[PDB]
Order: sequence, then C-alpha cells, then structure tokens
Amino acid sequence: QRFERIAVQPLTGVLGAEITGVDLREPLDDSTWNEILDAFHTYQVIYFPGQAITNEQHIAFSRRFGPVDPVPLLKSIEGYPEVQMIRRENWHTDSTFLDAPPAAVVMYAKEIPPYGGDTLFTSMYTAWETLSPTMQATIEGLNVVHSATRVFGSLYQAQNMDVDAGDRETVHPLVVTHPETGRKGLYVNQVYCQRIEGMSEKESEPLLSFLFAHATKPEFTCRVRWQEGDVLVWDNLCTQHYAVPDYAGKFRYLTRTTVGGVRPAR
Amino acid sequence: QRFERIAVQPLTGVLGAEITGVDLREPLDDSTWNEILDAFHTYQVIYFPGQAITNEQHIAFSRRFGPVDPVPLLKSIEGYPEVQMIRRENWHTDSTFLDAPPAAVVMYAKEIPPYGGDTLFTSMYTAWETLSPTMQATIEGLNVVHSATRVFGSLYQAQNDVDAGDRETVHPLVVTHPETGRKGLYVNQVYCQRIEGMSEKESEPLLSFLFAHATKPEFTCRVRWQEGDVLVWDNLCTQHYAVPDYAGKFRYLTRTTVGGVRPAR
Amino acid sequence: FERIAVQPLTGVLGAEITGVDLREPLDDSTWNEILDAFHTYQVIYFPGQAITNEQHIAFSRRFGPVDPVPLLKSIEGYPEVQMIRENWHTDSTFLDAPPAAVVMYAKEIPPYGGDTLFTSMYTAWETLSPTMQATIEGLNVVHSATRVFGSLYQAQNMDVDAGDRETVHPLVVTHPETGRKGLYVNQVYCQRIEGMSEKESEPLLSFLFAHATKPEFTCRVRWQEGDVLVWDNLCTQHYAVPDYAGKFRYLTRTTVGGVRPAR
Amino acid sequence: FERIAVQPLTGVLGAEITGVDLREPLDDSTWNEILDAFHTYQVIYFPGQAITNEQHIAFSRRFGPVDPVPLLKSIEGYPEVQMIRRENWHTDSTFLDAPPAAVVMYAKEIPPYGGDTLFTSMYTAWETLSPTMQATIEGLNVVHSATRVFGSLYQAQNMDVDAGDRETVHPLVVTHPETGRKGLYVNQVYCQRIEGMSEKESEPLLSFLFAHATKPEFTCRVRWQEGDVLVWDNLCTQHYAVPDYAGKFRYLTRTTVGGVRPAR
Repeated sequence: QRFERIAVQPLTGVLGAEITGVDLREPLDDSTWNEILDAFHTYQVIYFPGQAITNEQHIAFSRRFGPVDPVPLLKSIEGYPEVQMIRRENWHTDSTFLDAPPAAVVMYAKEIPPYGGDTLFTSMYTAWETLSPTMQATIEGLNVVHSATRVFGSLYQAQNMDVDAGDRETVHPLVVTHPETGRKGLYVNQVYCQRIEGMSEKESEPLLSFLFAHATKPEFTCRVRWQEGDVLVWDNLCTQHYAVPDYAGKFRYLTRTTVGGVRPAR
Repeated sequence: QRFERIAVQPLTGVLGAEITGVDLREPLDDSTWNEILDAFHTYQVIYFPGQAITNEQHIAFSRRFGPVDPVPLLKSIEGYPEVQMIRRENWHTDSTFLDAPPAAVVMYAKEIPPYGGDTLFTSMYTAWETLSPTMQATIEGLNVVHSATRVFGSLYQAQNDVDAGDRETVHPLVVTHPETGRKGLYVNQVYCQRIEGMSEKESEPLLSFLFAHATKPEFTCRVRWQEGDVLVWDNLCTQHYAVPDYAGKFRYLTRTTVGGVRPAR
Repeated sequence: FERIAVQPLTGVLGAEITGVDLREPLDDSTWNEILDAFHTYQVIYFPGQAITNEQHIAFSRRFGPVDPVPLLKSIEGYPEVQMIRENWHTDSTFLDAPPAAVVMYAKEIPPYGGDTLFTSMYTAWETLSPTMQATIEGLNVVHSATRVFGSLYQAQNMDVDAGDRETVHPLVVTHPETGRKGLYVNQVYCQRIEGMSEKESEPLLSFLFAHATKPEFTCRVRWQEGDVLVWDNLCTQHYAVPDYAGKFRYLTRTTVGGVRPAR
Repeated sequence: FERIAVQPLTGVLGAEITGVDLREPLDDSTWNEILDAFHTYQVIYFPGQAITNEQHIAFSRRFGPVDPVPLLKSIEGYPEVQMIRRENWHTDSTFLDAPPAAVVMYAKEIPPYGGDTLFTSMYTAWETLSPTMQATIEGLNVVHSATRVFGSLYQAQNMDVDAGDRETVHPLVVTHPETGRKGLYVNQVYCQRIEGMSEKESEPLLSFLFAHATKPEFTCRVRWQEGDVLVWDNLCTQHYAVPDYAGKFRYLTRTTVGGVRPAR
C-alpha cells in the first residue's frame, strides 16, 4: 500500500526496506511516524541512509518504538548510558535468554570501511509460513528452553554471578505472535536455544537443527551493505541476523540503542 | 506371572524368551496354548529349542496365532505353498508397505552352521515407552507413509514389479497392539519414507531419531540359532536384524507368515 | 587500476566495474585491468551497459572460446547466446570440461527480487585447517547430472544416459590462470568421493558443502537492467535466489570454455 | 587346538573356552593355545571357573604385567583386583598414553538374566572400509581425553578435573603389537577431535567411524554366568555393558593388564 510521507524501497521480495525522504534530526509528525512504523512492521528491518544525528536524537527516535534502557553486557557511551557501542559468528537474535528480550534495536553507522562488514537478516515469519501445515501443527505447542550457557556460562567456560546468569534458563514459545502485527513467526535460534521443553537434548536436536537451517535459507534473507549515516532498525522478535565478519583489521564504528519488549507470547 | 505347563526362560530383561517342555508335533491343549500365547505377548519374540516338526505341523502351529497364507514375492516349498524358504541388511519389520502387514512369523531352523547368523530383535513397546511425555505428545498424532520403493521400486531401480514397489500406504506412527492393547512405536528404516503431510526434509530429523532410538542395544535381544529352534516374532511390536556374518556357510530355515489387520492407533 | 574504476563489493569477493563502454572494443592495457580484476575479485559486473548480442559475444571471447552449449535454449540467429526466463552450485560440473566462466547480461528485471549469491571457493579452501587440507588434497569426486535430469530425477513421479553419465574431478583444483587452490565441490552434481561408498562420502561432502557457503565467504549481487556480469565457474559457486514468482525476468548468457579441472 | 576346546561365538569374534581349570597353573603348550585363541577371537571366556583372587591375578599375569589402577575401587588386600558392582560403546581408558592391553573379568554374582556385554571387532571395522577411505584416514591421529567423563565438560552438566581434562594423542588406526593386524582405534566416550582439525571438521568423520564400527555384524554378545572368567583385548575391541537390570545385584571382579602405547 501507498506511503505519501516517505519513500520505501524494498530490498528483497521477502524483507528489508530503504527509507528516504526523512530527516531524523527533526521530530516527526504523527502521520509520518505512522508510515515509518507501518514500514517497520511489513519489512521488519528498515534503514534510513544519509542521516546525521547526535546521541540525543538517536535516543529520541528509538523511543518512538518503545522504552529504551541501558543494556549492561555492553560498553555504553560517555554521558549517554542508553547508547551502546560496537567496534574494532552465528545466526541469532538478541538476548533470548531473558524473560523479556528486546523488541527492537536501532543501530547507527558512524565509521565504515569502503566494503566489508555486511549484516544479513531473515524473516522468521516467512520461516514459519513455509513449514507444512502438518509440521506447524506438530510444533505449534512446543516451548523452548533458552540460556546463555554457550556464550558466557559453564559451557563457554569449558572451551579447551557471571556464570550463574549465563547458565540461567528461561522458557519461550517455539512460535510467537508479534505483539503489534498479530503475525505468527518462528522463535528459535542456534546461540541460545538449548532444548525443547520437557524433551531431552537427543530428542530436541533433530528438530531444532532442522528449524535452524530452514529459517536461514537464502530466499528468506536480505543483506544490508552498511554506509556511514545509515540508521537501521530491526525487529528483535521476528528476525534473526548475522553480522558478517570479513573486514579483518578495517576499523568499523557503530552505535546502538536497545528497545524493550514484553515476554514473548503464543 | 507363573507358567504351570511350560518353562519360560527370559533372554533379557526387556524381551525374548526360550520356551521348553513342549513338543510341537503334538497339538496343544487349551491351557498350554494360552500359556504360550501369554508368553508371546509379554516377551514378543519366543523360541522353542529342540523341535523336530514337519511342514504340516509347522503350518498347524502357525495357525494357532492367526490365518496363514502364501506370501507372493516368495520362494515357497514344493507341495506346501504356505511355507516359504530362507537360504544361501537393515533393521526392519516385515512388509510394512502393505495396508495389512503380517501379525507374526514363525521360523524353523533346519540347517545351521556351528556359529554365525544370529538374529537381533528390539521391542518397539520399550522404544515408545522410553520417549519423554513431551516427545510422545508431539508424535502421537502423526502418520507415516510406507512404501517399498527402496527395496524394489524406482529408487532401487536407480542404483544400476516397479508400481507395486512404489505404491504407498499410510500407518500410524504409534500403534496399539490388537491383543495386548499396548502402545508401541511403528517405524522402520527400510519402508518408511516420510511423515504424512510433511516434506522429506521436515521428516528426516524426526524419523532418523526414531530409527536410532528404537535400536538401542538396551532394547534388544539376540538369538543364536540352533537346528530345531522354532521361533515366533510379533511383526507389529518388534523389528529384527538378521546378521550377515557367516559368508559362505550354508543356512536353511523355513518360514510361515501369519496375517494381521490394518494397524490402528 | 588506471583505466577502470573497481569498487569491491565485499572484503572477500565481487567488484563493480565502471568507466568502460562494452560497445567499444578495448585496448590491451584496459582489457588487462579487467582481467586482473576478474582474477582477484572472481565475480565482476559492469552496470549501465547497452550492448547487442554480437558485442556480448565479442566481450565474452576475450576471456576464452565461446561455443554453443546445446543443452540450453539459445537465441534466434545467435547460437552462442543462451537465454534465461534452488541450490548452491557451479555450472555443469558433470562435464569433463566444464565452463571456465559465464557472462550474463540483464535485459529485463523486476524492481527488486531475484538477487544472485556467489562464494569464493578459494576462501573456502583457505579457511580449512592444514590437517583437513592434507586429508582431502588427494581425493577425487564423482560428478554426474543424475539428480538434475538422469534417473534419480526421473524417479519422484538421450536425456537420461547423459544425465547418468559420471565424470571425475579433483576435490581441490588449481586455477589455470591464477595458480590458486580452491575447493571444488557442489551439492547438485557431486555424488560421492571416488573409490568410497556413498555412506563413507556423505559426512565429508556435507561438511564441505556447508563450509563453502558460509555467509562470510559470500557476496550478493542485486541485478539492474544493463548489468553485464562475469563469474569464474571454477573458483565460485552461486545461488540464484528465487523470491519473485510471477515477476518477468530476462537475461542472456554466454558460456566460455576452459580446461579440464586439474590438481 | 589339542589341549583346549574352542567354541566360536560368532563368525567374527568371541569364543567359549572349556577343558581348562584356571586354579591349576598351565603348561607351556596349553597356555600357547589360550593365547592363540585370544589373538584370533579377541574376546574369550572360560565358563564354570572357581578361582580365588590370587589365581585370577596369576592367570592375568600370563597376558602381561598387572598393576593396580588407581581411580578404581580395588579389593581389600589385593590392590590389583578392581571391583564392579550394583552407557556408550568404548574401550577402556584411552585417555592414557598407555591404555590397558587387556582386561580379565570374573563373574562372581549374576542375576538369572540381564546385564549382557557386547563386543565389536575393530579389526573387522577397519577391514570393511574401502581402500580409498583407509588411505584417507590412515595417517590421522585422534585427541583423547576424559573431559566428558570426569573433566570440566562432565562438571558442566550440574584433583579430579585436571586429569579428566588432560589430552593424549593416539593413531586413528593401530597395528596390534602381537598379531600385527591393523584395527580402527576410535571411541565415542574419549575421542574429542582429530589432531590438527577443529571439532566441526572432525565431527562428520568421527561420527561415521563410531557408527560403522558398531554395526551388529561386527559384534558378539556375551550373556554372563557366575563363574565366567572373560578376557578382552583392549586395543582391538570395544564393548558395551548393557544396562537392563536396575536393582538386580551384580558383582564382578576385574584385573587390568598393561601393554604398549598404541602405535601405527
């Protein structure tokens, strides 16, 4: 459908859009914001090239999507605790080991190399919608146990307060309904998902592995090639991403805010 | 669980029993047969050593378990069409590509080498019972598509009749035994192609898990054949694996097939 | 690069090349830079071109012989130019002598959808440990078209005997121009490792398929009308994304020859 | 075989040996036949024995040195005799540089059924790989460690630990120090990765090898009886003690015989 206040160029037939004709330094009238949000909900990952915003403006824009909150586990900028920094992998979405993972993240590209460092995204809506009705009926009711044990718990510690938070488990549905759109998507990721609730690891592995692979098929993905000035927003519920490491040695600087969400619900 | 008419020695803690104190040349009184059948239903694969029976007696004994019928795609003995031969692998149970696979089979060892040629069996009841309640609730409702396409259909043809080999049937993933009422897993690697309504790629993880789980050594027994062993297996609640190892040694067994009904949930 | 502008697409492979009009024939020093860029970046494209079938052919001929591929559609009056109207693979590895390269011309595109991915099989190989490299170095692989148009494809319900015909290629190939070792394996045509069984081959091949298509070794080309694109058929694989269903897409294509893949 | 009776269990491995009383010491020609049988059949057992701890030890010593294994229970007054009382395919303690060459196990108390032990022939496992697959893995070494059994990985499923984490390296294919026969040397409990490869690289290959080596056709199954004395080669077999008895009392004793570091 038509967008009168913004220009929306989809990136692929499945997800992602470039949005122009907006200056994120200016606060946004109701009808313009509504179109941004409409675009966010359809395309799931959106970016706005050529922006030149400050830390306060970044914050302010992020706040139109939901509460923003300093995330500990990241560095965070001098004088602006809400803005985390990224500088110098596996498919995942952010922090699903929490009861209430982030709803979204807004990332600002400050310094980029001429090439390298692309970020991939998939649509977990499309992931779910491409399973057969029988497969959907089969896993619809399952919950999954998430935990950070491989990232900074005891499994990571194996290798060759900090640990107990890494080992702490939470439970989320295998399929979640988006709190704004009402659309079902697959909610599973390879970094944090440990097993299916009430099953053993050996029972869970076949199914989870299938789901990990299925959800990252190239046809469900888009690729964002970063440019200085890109402000990018991803839905943390209905996408996964993969920040490509390839640049090796080239300096890359982005800032990032995290917008909060509610418990994932079926 | 005392047996007054027969001697029942379980082979393992999970399945299989040797049964002695019976002569299968003699027809069997009601109370003795009932004990045999009681033992068949608990132990799932049973054998009777030291028998010396004829083709008619074999047939007759088989008929106490259910109808017996010549199986086409057979060798079959001269003058006795119901008795198939076995002479000179993967875990499976017999002919699940049929709408109505056999209920059981009774095998008679006529000539054996001194060692080699053991046959393994697993309990699909125990296979099912060892899955978690969540895994059971998850697959309970699924059906599986069976077909002979890898054995004598078009897929077999690719490795360098066909339409009967490719013909598909559908069975539940979990079946209730028609006599005992016990649920067992009903899946095998030779005939099961995919889960009904799913794609191959969707089915593969789950089926593979189920194939491996059902053949764990702890659910198995091993029968070491002796000339004169008469053996009966339930074709619904077990799978077996005839070990090829003898290479070159002559082995001769006869076999009857007892019919069954459509597998039901 | 004095005669052309080369913008790499990623840190690993792919370049946009501008400042050239492919209607004009190319002096020696300019061609040499194109070819230098082709060999480093492995898949290159030139936006904004407006060329005819003869010019396309001519440009393709600078990379090597071009020859009608009789297995494919082919344009009216121009037998060398095939028309185009999924899994990771490279082209036709079931031949003893697969193409060295392909030059593809985008004539009609939808506004979005239909991207094509590429990976570097050089980088795929270079990221295996020295022990894993020493282990598979010596292996050959059996390729055949049996899953695409042989008897296996036929299952599922001469064309067939050519589909079933097997050839053998090394698992690691040295590029005949660059001298660089790359991995040479693909999921569509590779059937088993030579002298092994399928069951023996499966673990190893599967690992290699997955490893070679890691996002970090890939680039993604988003087609535009007028793009002329050249890929090395030896040291890359590609994946034409289906995501457009019903949108009309028209590209032409020439196929350039090369030598039998060699260790 | 003039001095003993040898009944093979399967066409591939295992033999029952009768016509010997292990309380009596053994003349040269008889022992030689036992040892000949051990080397061909790889796991051998002698039913109906009634031996003491000293006799057990003595018999074990004919196969090689026997030595107390610390980190197992060990009997009162007889440090060489470990006890087994109340799973995955493996062979014993391959995390050592020098794992045992063999083990001699004595069944003292058994339930009437349950508790069978499986064995496979790693010779046959190796011999059934294609020549190309053999040439491909011939040169590889494997890293072994006890980290999943009693090291840090085991610890994660909530000194002991540093010995559990200690790694050693063994060939993937070993030549038996007495028979000269090549067998596969890989097991799922202790083998962690292939030397110089990553875990992700190693997994396909190791997994294939685990499965291949335990095919029923390479296996035998020993159904224990009170009085069985059983000897397995720890280099050229793996075993799997079936748990199927829960609560039935099972008592066996065990001695461990030394050998040489596994070599190509």
